Amino acid sequence: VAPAHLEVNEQTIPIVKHQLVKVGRNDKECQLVLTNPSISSVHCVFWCVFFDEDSIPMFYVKDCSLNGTYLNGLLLKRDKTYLLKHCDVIELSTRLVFMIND
Repeated sequence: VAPAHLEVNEQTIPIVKHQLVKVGRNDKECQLVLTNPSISSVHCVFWCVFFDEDSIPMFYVKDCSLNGTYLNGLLLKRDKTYLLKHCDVIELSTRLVFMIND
């Protein structure tokens, strides 16, 4: 049971400590590979932070794409960190649902 995972709309992608989870078209670099030609090579990235091992983790997404990433229907500002909440929906310009287990 990973701290959190992405449901892809299938397969789930875990989000664990000390890992940058990359979503994109480049199978040489991304943990979740999406083949739509309007998805960037690395499109958006997911990670988590623990202050200590007893901390409740916090989870983040950041867009780094050409065409944009949407969070609950709202366009993200490119390169800016956004705090995630359980069941947030990430749509790539494909639906990813962010689920917290921790």
